[PDB]
Amino acid sequence: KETAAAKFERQHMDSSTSAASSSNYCNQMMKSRNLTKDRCKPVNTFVHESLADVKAVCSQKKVTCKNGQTNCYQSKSTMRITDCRETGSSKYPNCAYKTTQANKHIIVACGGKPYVPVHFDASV
Repeated sequence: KETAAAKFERQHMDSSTSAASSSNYCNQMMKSRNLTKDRCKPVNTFVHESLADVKAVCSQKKVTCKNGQTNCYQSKSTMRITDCRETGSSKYPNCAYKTTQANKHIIVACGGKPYVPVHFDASV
């Protein structure tokens, strides 16, 4: 039922908060977004910007993706993001993450019609 675009939103978009304060944001969010249900996703980034702002990135700087494709775009300015990295002591079913907040340019792959982000590639 879930499309590639809805999936990118569930995995990376948090337009509710602007900052990932509380070292427990990742622990909470990785679980609520269903990223720990079948395994502990080792790494994941959440973007604290409006949907409209992240969607606009597909019309910004075209750059190569990490895998070599060329359907990736880099955001004009930095954006508020949260890095979630599994800790050395995390173990499925009890995944545990370290929350890291930063302001970086994000790179995403876009596709479809409407043309929207469908994959989070990297942050620079």
